[PDB]
Amino acid sequence: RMKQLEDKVAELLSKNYHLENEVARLKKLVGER
Amino acid sequence: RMKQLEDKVAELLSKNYHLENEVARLKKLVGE
Repeated sequence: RMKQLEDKVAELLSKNYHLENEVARLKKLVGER
Repeated sequence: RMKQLEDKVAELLSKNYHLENEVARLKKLVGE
């Protein structure tokens, strides 16, 4: 279960980084928009 | 160490939800 928890943290950091990248992308669209 | 990893998941999933909600709002502003 420890390795499961570890993998879930890896997974969530990656998802959050993706979402941060999206927020940045959309903020960029807002500017030019 | 179990507790540490559990609390990290709680923390990151909360953050995830905040970020998802911000993306949702921005997408509606821009038209996605």
